[PDB]
This record gives sequence, C-alpha cells and structure tokens, in this order.
Amino acid sequence: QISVRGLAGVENVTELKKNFNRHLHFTLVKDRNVATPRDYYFALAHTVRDHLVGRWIRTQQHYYEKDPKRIYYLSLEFYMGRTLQNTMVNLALENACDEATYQLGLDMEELEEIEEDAGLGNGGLGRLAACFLDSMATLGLAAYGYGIRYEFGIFNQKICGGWQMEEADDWLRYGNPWEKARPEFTLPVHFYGRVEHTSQGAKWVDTQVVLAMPYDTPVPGYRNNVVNTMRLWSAKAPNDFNLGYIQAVLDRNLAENISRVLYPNDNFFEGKELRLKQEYFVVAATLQDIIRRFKSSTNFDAFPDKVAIQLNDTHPSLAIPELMRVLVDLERLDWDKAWEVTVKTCAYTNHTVLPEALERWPVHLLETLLPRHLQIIYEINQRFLNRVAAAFPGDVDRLRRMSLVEEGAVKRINMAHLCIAGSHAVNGVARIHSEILKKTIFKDFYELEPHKFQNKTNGITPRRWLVLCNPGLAEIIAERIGEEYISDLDQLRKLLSYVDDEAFIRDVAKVKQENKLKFAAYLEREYKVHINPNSLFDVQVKRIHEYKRQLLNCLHVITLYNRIKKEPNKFVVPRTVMIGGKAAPGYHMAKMIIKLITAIGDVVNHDPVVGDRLRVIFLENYRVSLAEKVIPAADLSEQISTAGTEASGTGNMKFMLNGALTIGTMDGANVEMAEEAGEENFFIFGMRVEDVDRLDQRGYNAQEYYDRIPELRQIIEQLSSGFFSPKQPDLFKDIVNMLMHHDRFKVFADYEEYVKCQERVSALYKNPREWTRMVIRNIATSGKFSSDRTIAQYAREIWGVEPSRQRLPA
Amino acid sequence: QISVRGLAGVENVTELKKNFNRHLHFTLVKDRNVATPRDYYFALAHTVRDHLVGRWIRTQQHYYEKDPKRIYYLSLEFYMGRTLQNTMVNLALENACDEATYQLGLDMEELEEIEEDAGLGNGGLGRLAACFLDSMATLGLAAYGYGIRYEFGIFNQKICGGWQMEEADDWLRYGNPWEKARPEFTLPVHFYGRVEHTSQGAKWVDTQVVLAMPYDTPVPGYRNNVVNTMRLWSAKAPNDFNLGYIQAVLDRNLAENISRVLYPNDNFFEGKELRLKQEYFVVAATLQDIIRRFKSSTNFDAFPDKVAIQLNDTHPSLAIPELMRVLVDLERLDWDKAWEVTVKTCAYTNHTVLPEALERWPVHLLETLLPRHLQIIYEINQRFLNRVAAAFPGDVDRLRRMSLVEEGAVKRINMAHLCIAGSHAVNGVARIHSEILKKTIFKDFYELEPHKFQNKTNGITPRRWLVLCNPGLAEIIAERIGEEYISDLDQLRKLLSYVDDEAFIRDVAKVKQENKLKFAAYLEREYKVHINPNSLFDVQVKRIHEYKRQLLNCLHVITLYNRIKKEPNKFVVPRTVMIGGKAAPGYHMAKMIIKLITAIGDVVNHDPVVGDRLRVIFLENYRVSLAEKVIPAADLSEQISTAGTEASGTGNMKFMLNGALTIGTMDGANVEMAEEAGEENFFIFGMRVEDVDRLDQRGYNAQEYYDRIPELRQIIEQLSSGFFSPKQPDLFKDIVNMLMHHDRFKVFADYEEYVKCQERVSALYKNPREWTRMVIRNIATSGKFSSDRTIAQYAREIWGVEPSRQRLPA
Ligand SMILES: OC[C@H]1O[C@@H](c2csc(-c3ccccc3)n2)[C@H](O)[C@@H](O)[C@@H]1O
Ligand SMILES: OC[C@H]1O[C@@H](c2csc(-c3ccccc3)n2)[C@H](O)[C@@H](O)[C@@H]1O
Ligand SMILES: *Cc1c(COP(=O)(O)O)cnc(C)c1O
Ligand SMILES: *Cc1c(COP(=O)(O)O)cnc(C)c1O
Repeated sequence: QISVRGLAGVENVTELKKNFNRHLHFTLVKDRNVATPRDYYFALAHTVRDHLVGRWIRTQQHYYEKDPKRIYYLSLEFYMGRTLQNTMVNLALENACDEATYQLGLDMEELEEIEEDAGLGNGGLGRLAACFLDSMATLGLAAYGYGIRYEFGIFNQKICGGWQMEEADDWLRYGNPWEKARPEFTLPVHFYGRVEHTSQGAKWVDTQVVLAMPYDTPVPGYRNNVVNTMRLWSAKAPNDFNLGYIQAVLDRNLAENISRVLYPNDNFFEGKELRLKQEYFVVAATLQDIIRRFKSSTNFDAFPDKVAIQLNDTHPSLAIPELMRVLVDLERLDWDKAWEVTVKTCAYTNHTVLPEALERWPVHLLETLLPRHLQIIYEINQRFLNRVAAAFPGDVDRLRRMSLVEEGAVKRINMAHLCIAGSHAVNGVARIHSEILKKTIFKDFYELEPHKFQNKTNGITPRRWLVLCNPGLAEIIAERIGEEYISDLDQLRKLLSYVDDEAFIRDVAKVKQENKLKFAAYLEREYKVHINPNSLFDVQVKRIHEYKRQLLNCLHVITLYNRIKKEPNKFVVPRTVMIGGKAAPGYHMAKMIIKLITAIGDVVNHDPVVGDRLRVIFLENYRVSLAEKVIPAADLSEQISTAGTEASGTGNMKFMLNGALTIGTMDGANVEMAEEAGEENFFIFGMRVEDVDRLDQRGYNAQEYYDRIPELRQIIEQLSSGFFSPKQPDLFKDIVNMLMHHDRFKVFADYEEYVKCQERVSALYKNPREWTRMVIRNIATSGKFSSDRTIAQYAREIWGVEPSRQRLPA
Repeated sequence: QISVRGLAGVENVTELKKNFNRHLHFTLVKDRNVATPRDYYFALAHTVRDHLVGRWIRTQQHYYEKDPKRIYYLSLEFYMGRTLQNTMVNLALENACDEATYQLGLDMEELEEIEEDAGLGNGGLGRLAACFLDSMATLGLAAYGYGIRYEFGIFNQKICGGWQMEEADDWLRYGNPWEKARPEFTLPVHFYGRVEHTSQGAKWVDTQVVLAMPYDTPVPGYRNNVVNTMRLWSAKAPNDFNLGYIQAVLDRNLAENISRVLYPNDNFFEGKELRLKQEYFVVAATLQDIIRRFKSSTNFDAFPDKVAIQLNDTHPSLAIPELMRVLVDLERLDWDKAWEVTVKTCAYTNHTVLPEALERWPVHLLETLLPRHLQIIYEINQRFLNRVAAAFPGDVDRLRRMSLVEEGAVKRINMAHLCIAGSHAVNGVARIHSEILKKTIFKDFYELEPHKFQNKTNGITPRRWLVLCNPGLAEIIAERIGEEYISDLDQLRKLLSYVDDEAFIRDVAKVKQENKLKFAAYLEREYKVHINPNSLFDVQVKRIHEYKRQLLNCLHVITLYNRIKKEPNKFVVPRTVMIGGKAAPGYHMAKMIIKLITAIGDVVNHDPVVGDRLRVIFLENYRVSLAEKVIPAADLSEQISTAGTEASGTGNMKFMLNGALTIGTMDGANVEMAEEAGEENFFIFGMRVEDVDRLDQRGYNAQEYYDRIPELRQIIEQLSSGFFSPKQPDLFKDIVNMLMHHDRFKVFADYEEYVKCQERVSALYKNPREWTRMVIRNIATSGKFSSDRTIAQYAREIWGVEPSRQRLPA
C-alpha cells in the first residue's frame, strides 16, 4: 500500500502464506474452522519470528568471530510494548505480511491489537532502555540488554467510580512467542550467609541459593540484518530447596517470588527487601554471564577493553561491589587492580534529583542479605574518603557529605555515591539536568573528578515512534526526502524547505486529521465515549505525579469551564482535553488527582451550556500501545513539570516527532527542543530553574496567589465546597490543603502565565495554515531527539566503540 | 534393523532429517556447533510430534461428525513415563527415526534417555490410567483422560547413607513438547462461600474463584491413526485476585498451589484440605467441559447415552454430587430425574480393601470448602437409607453400616459409600478382589443391588510393556507368529507349539541374557556397581509397603547369607537380589525397610566368603523408565503380598510378559496368572485368604514362629544385636518390635513355605532348558493381562460402546 512499509513480492507473499498455514496446523494444532483471531495472531507471530532466527544466529556467531567490545545495558526495566509490528518494520516485511494476511481474508491490524504489551517498566526509564536496545541494534553495536523477566509487569489500570483499581498484568497467560528459554545457562545466585576470613582471604558461606534461568528475546536492527539479545532472568528454586514434604515443595514459591512482580513506583524509592533481592539477582546472574563470555575469547587487564557495563540509574549499583567480590574473592586479584578494572568497566546514568527517588538502603538490610558486599562497600568508602581528605585537607564537612554511608537514626548506603566512586563516567539525561548535577547534588564529586561528568540528552527510536505508530506521516515525509531519515533523523531538517509548500502543508494537516478521526473512533469502540474530532486535542499522558503537575492542567480546564459559564454565547476554540497515566498504588495524592480529573469530566462533559466546546477525558490504562495511538492524534503536548524536576522527559520528544506543538516549562529536554525549533515555535511559559530558587529563598506563600488571582480563588472555593463532589463535599480537602500549605511544586506560581500561554495556543489554532507551518518547523528540527544520536554519543564518549550502519549479510 | 520397528523408506528418512534440522534451527534457535544432546532430543521430539498433529485434528473432527458416546476417565494420577519412543512405536516411525538420526551421526537411544518421565502418579493406579488411555486409543474409543497437570510429580529418590532423601521432580524445567496449552478453554472452579435458599431453589454464593487452564497431550493408538486426548488442568488465579499491591500479587500462589504437587502416598489416605481442593478442582473443571461438549451435539435424558464417566477409585467421587449440583441448581432438573442421569452416567472402580486407604473426609472440611456438596450428600444419604429401610425393614444396624455419614468423635463422609450409591457399576480389579468386595466391605451394598458389582481384572499395554521395553523378545515372537499379537495378545498362545522347538528355546534364553548384559552395564555406568550377569536376577520392584512384604524378601536374603557363612564351600545358585521402590515421605516404617535393605547389602556385598554368589542391590528412583529396563532383565518376579491385601498388582503382569518366572502368594491377579499358565508353571507358596482368616480368628502369635524356626530366631537375634548396624546396635528395634508384636501382614507365617519355595526356584535355575520351557509357558499364556482385554470388558459391560480395530484414514 505505502512505500516505507517495503515490497510485497509474489514469492515473499506465497511463502508467508505457506508458513502461516504450517504454524496454524503444526504449531497451534488448530484447523481454519475453529481458529480465533488470537490463533491467527500467533500463527503470524511465529511466521515473522522465523525470519528473525537466521539473522539472530549469524549475528551472535559474528560477535564470537570478531570478538568486538561488548556493551551490557543493566536495567530493572525494559518497557518493550508489542514486538510483532516492530519486527515487521525492521525486517521490511510489513507490506508482504499485510498482503499475505489480506489474501487469507484476515486484517493484520486486527491481529496486531491482540498482542499483550511486554509492560516490564513504569514509564520514561523503562522505555528509554527499550529505545536504546533498538538504537544499539540499528548501529551494529555488540550490545545485550540484561534484566528480570517479571511474571507480572506494570498493573492494568481500571477506573471504577472515577477511582484507579489495579489488576495483575498476566502478560504470559497465552505464552510469549518472542522469548527463547535457555534453561541450560541457568546460574546460581547467593543470599544471606556470613563471611569467614581465612589465610586465603574472605569467603561467603552458608548462603541460600536461588537459580537464575535466562529467557532470550531478539532485538532486530533497522534493515541491517543485526539481531541483538535481551536476556531476562527468571528465579527458580534448586530441587533440594527445603529438602514436611508437601510444604517444602510449596515453599519453593518464596525463592521464585524474586522475579514475580515489577515494583510499580515511578521516580520513587521503596526500601523493601524483595526490591533489593531483585537488584542483586539481576546483577549476580548478569556478571557471571559477562565473565563466562569474556573467558571464552586469566588476564583481567583487558576486561575493560572487552566489556562496558552501563548502570540504568542506581537500580543495578550492586554490579560495582559484585564485580569487586568476584575479582578479589574468586579470581584472587589484589584490591587496587580489581578496582581499576571495575571503574574502567562501569558507567552510571543518573535520571533524577528528587530526594525521595534516590536509593538509600538501610545498612541492617545489606548486613543480613549481602554481608560480603557491605564489607566491600565500607572498604570502597574508606579508600574513597582518603582521596577526598588528601585533595581537600581539613574539609571534614565534605567527608560527611561525600560518604557512601549516611549517619542518622538508621545508617544508609547512598547508592548514587557508590556509582560515582565506582564509575569512569556519570551522565545526566538532558543538558539542564547534567548542569543541575554539577551545581547541586553532585557538586562535591564534580570538584574531585570533573572528568567523570558528561551529558547524554535522551532520545526516542524513530522506528516505533514515527514509522510504526504514524505510517501516514512517515510516508508524506518519504515522498519528499526519501527513506534515509528513518536511520538518520537529522535529515528531517530538509523539511524546512517545504514550510511554504502548499501541498506539503495540506498533507501534514490531512495526516493529523486522519490520526484524530482514527483515535476518536478507537475511543467510541473500546470505551463508548463521544468526542468532536474538529476540536484541539490537548493531551497530557505520563505517570501521575505531583512534580508533572497534572493539577496545573486541571486548574486550566476548570478556568476554561468557568469562562464558558460566565459568557456562554462567546466563541472559544473547542478542545478535547485528554489526561492519562497510572498512579503508584500506594501514592495517595496521585490517586486523588485521577479522581479529581474524572470528577471534572463528570461536571464538564454533562453541562448542556458547554456543548462539544470542552470535553475532559481520562485515558484508562496508559501504556506503550495506547501511546502509539494517542501521540499521533495529538495537537498540543503538555510538558508542564516545575522547572528542575523532570530530568529529561521522552513523551515530549514523541509528540514533537508526530506533529503536536508543545506547551511547556524550561525543564528537561524541553529546553533543547525549544533551542532546536526556535523559542518562537514553542509555547514556553513559567518560572525558570533560577526563578524557582528565588522563590525558595524568600519562601513559597500560595496564599499570595489565591489572594491576587480572583479566577484562582473561584476554582479553590469550587474544589473546597463540593462543586465537583456533591455527595462528598470534602472529598478534595487533601488537594486544596496541599495546594494552599505544602505544594513542593509551586502549581499556583505558574498558573497566571500558563492560562495566558494557553490563550496563545487557542489563537494560533484558529489559523490552521500558521499552526501547520509551526508544526512543520517542529517535525523538521526533531532529529537531535533520535536515540541513534544518544547511543552514538554513549558509544564514542563512554563505551569507546564506533557505531556502524553497514548491513550483516542475510 | 528389526521388523516390528517398521520400514525406513528413503523418502521417510530424508523427510525426518529435513524436519529435524528445521526444528534445530527455527524451533530451538541452535546451529549444529553449539547443540547439546538435549537440543538433539528436543528437535527429534518436535519432529515426531509433527506426525501426531494431522491424526489428532482428524480424530477430534471425526468424533464431532459421528458424535459417538464419549468415555471420560477421571483420575488424580496418570503415570505416563516417557512419550517419544511410545509415539514412534504407535506411528511405526521407530526404524525410520533410528535411520534418520544415525545418518546425522546421533544415537537415538542416547537421546531417548534425556526425556523426563511424566511421573504424575504413585504406582499401580496411576500407571493403570496410562495403560488404559493407550488401550482406549488402540480400540478406537472416543475416550478422554482428565486429571491435574502437577508442576511436581512423584519425588526423585536419592539414597544417602542408605536412607531415602526426597527431591522435587521439576519435570517441566526444560519444557514439555508433548502438551498444548489451551488457555482459551479456561473454566472457573468455586470454593468456600455459603448456600442461600430462594424461591428458585438453592444458590452457592460468596465463593472464591480458581481458574482451571487445560493442557492437552496426544494419546496415539497402535497404528490405527487414532489420537485421543489427555486433558490436564492447571490452577490459575483470576487477575482481580486479592485486588497492599505487591502482597496481593504474591498471594496469587495460594490459589495456584492446588495443582503444584502430587501427593506421594500409595494405597494410603491423608485427609488434608489441599488434597480435597485437588479432588474438587479436577471434578469441577472436567464436568463443565463434559457438559459444554454434550450441549454442542436441554434434554438430559440422552446424557448417559452420550457420556460415560469412570471414577478411578474415590479420588474423583465428588463428580457425583457435582453432577447433581449442576443438574438440580443450574439446569433446574428435579432431583429424581437428575439422580437417574447421574447413576446411569457414573461407574466406580475400587482398588483396595486396606482400611487406611479408604477416603473418609471429615464433615467440617466439606462444610467449609463445599457447603452445597455436603447438603446434596446428606440428601443422597437420606434417600439411599430410605431404600435400605424398605428392603431390610427393622435392620437398624444395616442402616448405620451403609450410611454415607460415619458417626464418631469426628463425623466423616465414606466416599466409597457415595460411589456405590451414585454409580450403575462398581468393579474390583482382579477376580479374588471383586469376590472380597462382595463378601466383606461391600457385602451390604451387594445384597441391596447385586446387579451393580462386576469384576474387571487389570491389564498392561503390550506396546510399552513388550514392544517398546523388550524389542528383542517382540522380534523372536514376531519371527514365528507375525505382528498381529501386539494388538491381540491372546495370539501369544500360538507360542505353546514352540515349547519343544530348540531354536526358539535358544532365542528366548539369548534375549534374556542380552537384556541382563544390557542392564548390568546400565548399573556400572549410572551407579558404579559390579553384578555377575550369570546370576539369577531376583527382582522385587514396587512401592515400599508393609503389605507388599519387602521384609519377607529381606528375611530370605539374610537366610541365604547365613547358609553361605555356615557352609561356605557348598554350591548355591548365584543370585543378584534387586529391591527397588519409593516410600511415602511420612511413612516411617517404609523408610526403615529401605535402610535395612541397604544395611543387608553393606554386609553381604563386602563379605569375601560370599564372593559373587549373593549380591543385594537397592535400585534407586524406581519409576516407569527404570521399570522398562529392569523388568526385561529379570529372571524371578517377587509378588509376595499377604493374601487379600494386593487388590490386583500390575508389576506381576509386566514380568510374566517379559520372560520372568513368578514367586508369589495367591493374591490379586497372581491367582488368574497361575490359572492361565498352570499352577505347575508358577512358584505359589503361603497362606490363601482362607488361611489368613483362620489365623485372625485364633490370633496371630509371631512368638510361636520365632520359637519353632531356629533359622528365623538367628535372623531376629542378628537384627536386634546390631549385626547389620554395628555403630547403631538398636537401629532396627522398631522393625523387630513390629515383626514380634504388631505385624498386620503375618511375615513370619509365610517364612518357612517362602524359603522352601525359593529352593525350588534355585533347583529349576540349574536346568536352563526346563527354566526356559517354563518361561515360554508363561509368555504364551500372558494374553489375558493385556489392557486391550480389560478396556473391551469395561466398554461392553459398563460403558455400552463397541471397541473397533478399524484404522482412521491418514
Ligand atoms: O531518563 C528517562 C526518564 O527517567 C525518569 C526516572 C527518573 S528516576 C525513575 C525511576 C523509575 C522507576 C523506578 C525508580 C525510579 N525514572 C525521569 O523522571 C524522566 O525525566 C526521564 O526522562
Ligand atoms: O488397580 C491398580 C492398583 O491400584 C493400587 C491402589 C489401590 S489404592 C491406591 C492409591 C494410589 C494412590 C493414592 C491413593 C490410593 N492404589 C492397588 O494397591 C494395586 O493392587 C492395584 O493393582
Ligand atoms: C514515553 C513514555 C513515557 C514517558 O513519558 P514522560 O512524559 O517523559 O513521563 C511513559 N509511559 C509510556 C507508556 C511512554 O511511552
Ligand atoms: C507397574 C508399576 C507399578 C505397579 O507395580 P506393583 O508391583 O503392581 O505394585 C509401580 N510403579 C511403576 C513405575 C510401575 O511401572
């Protein structure tokens, strides 16, 4: 049908049909008379997986011959989403499979919709890991994603009476055709025990053994015939475990709990033992595998020439003491040689400055669970503080601040401190975030070792986030400038010579309108809801957080509503305001914000005076596959975090790529997005980092804003008095109370400038041609925000390897 | 190589090789350079499974068209063993696959050895279920095995210092290529709750839901292109289960525990709630499926014309009240019509008379877990006792004895009573066992309803138990009388015209000697043990039980040893005495007997005076796949249960078929084996049922035998004084104490006649020609003991269907 989906050759289509019927019969043991749409999805999945297999085997083979430096991306989260369309896109099979399925009387798009998201992540961080694996394969890096195969990923979100309910994400119920179990490479992981000191050094004994069983998932590069590996570990009890009889077998479930469930906290730390078990489990099994692969090339001087280990935040920080433990206790290297090897192997990406998100593990937990690691951590701390003392003699305060060990009621290990000490590179995830690291929380570490601190601004894969989710936009771009941009997104700048071309302006607006019609219909079908598709689609999709200020958005929506009620017969640009995201299940305030969003919707959507001029929709179960639908349908991207809180964001980039204008604060990658497009092509409002600091010094008094802004007082009096909760007048007293007395994120301080800036968005939306021209200027400058740029920067400036776009032979 | 293994056609072999290489590449994602023997086993498994798939689909299709009466075999146990060789045998692929694997440089026999037993059973009962499924498929019956997919089957037995240690049977670690998950036919099973009475009858409410997910395993018939289905249920939590968040997800394991582990008790009842949950789970999910399939043919008068349900002992007795509950509470049939349908649908096989094996469930357990079933059971009891009262007016004692409800400290339901009341047929499993049922424990039920009581003598499948385990014997038989006997074992009588043929006598002895050489070498390799293969192989393999009297065997072995020490320089027929079996983990006395067997071995095998004249071997981890090796190697079958305790036995039949002579009591199927071969071709000794009864009336005084038999006193003084346990002189005081004061199974009463009969075995073994002639007379009369005869009898006399040997088209 469309050019960027590849060729449907007569041979290819015939062969895809033969193999689809072979899998339906032999693999699924179904005839065509009893097959369900789900059997047809599986037969197709198996048929596309067959095209991966040769490439996967030849790629892993090639890495054995050439023995390049190996990259190990350690993450507790890989937010993969669906695999089928991504595989077809990257193998150029999409049109062939459309054709082959059409000739068997099936709709490929209907079968695509039956795939479960691999939801093994919370949001930005897990999804960055997935975009990275795609970019590492596209750039021919010998890269491995290592993590945990959670039985249950991020919970499925139901709304009941406007409240979030959680349901278990049973994503493996029907089987995962993408993974290959490798039970033959099962490795032991040790817990508890105690340290004995001998003549021959320290010895970790009386440990409980958990087995780590790997599942390999293929990661295809973009048409380069490279297939890298994501290895995920599953926890298994040994067969002698507890071995009255019955209970011993049932108690195997204590050990297997380690890989049962993803912790559903976004940008928050929960100090639970099961979480620390997950962190050690992935580090212990991964490092044995890394070392096994290295020894099949005694001499560990070459280890950092053959191995880069990237730590995705501090979640796998134990990789540092674990590598020391293996090198010192098992390989019998001296401390200093082992440490040199460790520092040159490890690098640490920091993702947040929020105090409540930084991992600070109580010493009593590490003492019980990982006694030897705690000894190695104390020893690291001693030798690290001795270097601080020598460089800053007499600065005892620096020594207390830089310590890996925090003093207090409970002693904690600062895992971030451990990562900086044990890594040759520390990077933030956007320029402003990397600057904030050097000026604030890591100032001391920066003054000791300025050379370690880098920026690597985040990116998104234009494969999933343009070609796959927005084929119509991909196509009209390819019509003008060819296909090369999909693996070289900087080529999108060539679109600037088309901002005054009438046909291109018409095609960009037509794709946007088609995406909106398609998404409005998706809402009708799956959730019986009626939206005007000629309205401005104002979309805020991201995890529910105080710092991301969904509440600021709520205040704008109630402001629009109050303005309609006051002057009902005046023209307003119509809007569908859509807010979606999950709250962490124990995050009371995030759960109240969801409830307020739905409560606003219950009042606004049923007011006859409002008409189809204002709709408020809570998008249920926001996840990777809902993002692929709603991002392409959006007109306005809401990126309205308080300046200095959103380290980068990646949602922002997705919408820039897909033809939405951004209303945002000078926070995270928003700053670099505005720099690339021009400030005049961006709806920037609100405090800078500098202004928030000025407010903090004098004191944030919310009362002042409530007293000076009559429009804001009206909203607060409405919230307080039960305008939005008639049967429960005090339902939202916690929200009012927090906004008035304990707002860390200064929602009221940005209110006036937000509402005024939202009027400028409406004004431009009245002028379709100038809206679409500004959209073109955004799409055209979105190249920097490709994960291909990000990974090429990690590769050249951290890992010491050269990316490549050269194809492996088929 | 050998004729009964089928043709290796040039096309067949080429095609098996192509598909083996296709599965190694596409299915296992291995090249030939990294593949292990286990990858080669899997590629072959997948290649043979592909030949099942067409036949399976066409068979299930054919049953939908023809809509024959359906047989449902409900068992908590299917002792399947390995599937690969069985599939090849029944599809005539064995020589083709040998040839195809040989040409790829692999040894098929080495790959066969890598398959895990499906050990979803304890022994005789579970293995009867497996032999039955094979015979039902061979006789073209529309039959379904229904059970539980236990994650852990019968434990792996290790011996440490002569003691049994249990290890978890992780049989699914590497995957099961034989099963097909059918998550789309998942059914709810209810537990707990309470009964509400309405206008519209009774209603079971506030229940906990467990999901039952079926796994289908193919059951190929012998070269008739029939493939029946074994459906096993797996327990799954619903996604709203417990739905702080983390614990709710981890607590899903409470529901999934139902199908986690097989209870490892043989011929013993443990009244545990988890066991009752397993019993309801398989019955609830199976009956919904049975009814679903019936409704795709309102009118339940025809139900028993379309459905037979066979209960394998009382383990699925809840099928009776469950069928009533569905018919009365859900389908709104009146009680009497529902009961008529239930009785005509259900039939009950009894397997034991041992009091401690009969299921008697406390009322308080049924009250809490299955409140509605208990109400239906009380109602059954009332209407049943009203018929007893009418037929036997004034016999209040009969009423107490026949009650489904036993009075006492705790009230119990007698599940056997429920089965007789709710079934149109009750059968024992050997003629003497069926007679004992009518004269003793079910006398009262027999006098009320004589027409219900049948015999169906057990059998074994000659496919697994001759062709598969003993190809050399199968072949020399096929040389003389053709192949037809494999599906018509009565044809073995034709071998009687060869008892005086010298070539046949030579070939029978050569196969036996080859089997013994092959088994002696298996012992050397896997367990570093050195046996004389010219010795008589005296084999007792079965679960470790007081009633099966391994101890009587021990007494003979110590007698032989004491006779050698007294007269070292006199000739004795050399023997390898091999005893093997598992003890139930909580069965203290069974665990002590294993320890005594190994303790005898430690003394006997290390005495230089004894030489290679007497060896005692404990065969570790006795299971279906060890039975396929040791049964063909045996000279003497030990079937020495106390008369009236072994309902049938099936081991006995396996050895008769495979060229071993039997030393046994007139117990179980031993009686009919002796009748078929002639008493003169059988080593019968000991008390009959009549003699045990005579001893019971006067009182069993073990002292009397100890006082009169000096040889026996010597053994007891040796056991007591620590002759067999030097460092622990009192190790075996429990064994001596039980034999002297509390022996329910009268070991000493059979001792004298056992030792004298064992001398007659030795005498005949000195005369190879007359031993082999007696062996021929045994093999020749073993036809009755085919499970094909058994199932044809169930079919004609219980289920009301005609067996068929006609092929489905390929
Ligand atoms: O770099 C990827 C994204 O990382 C987000 C983040 C920071 S900390 C964090 C986290 C996620 C799960 C469990 C614990 C912490 N996620 C962070 O909040 C986003 O700004 C950023 O875009
Ligand atoms: O009919 C098959 C075999 O059944 C054996 C049996 C009786 S009761 C029983 C059992 C097995 C497992 C759990 C509970 C009871 N097995 C019984 O002990 C054998 O004699 C007989 O051959
Ligand atoms: C990209 C993405 C995110 C991250 O969005 P932010 O706006 O940067 O928080 C979260 N969830 C999903 C499903 C995503 O695709
Ligand atoms: C046949 C068989 C049994 C039953 O043997 P009995 O001697 O009748 O108790 C038990 N276990 C296995 C593995 C069998 O094959």
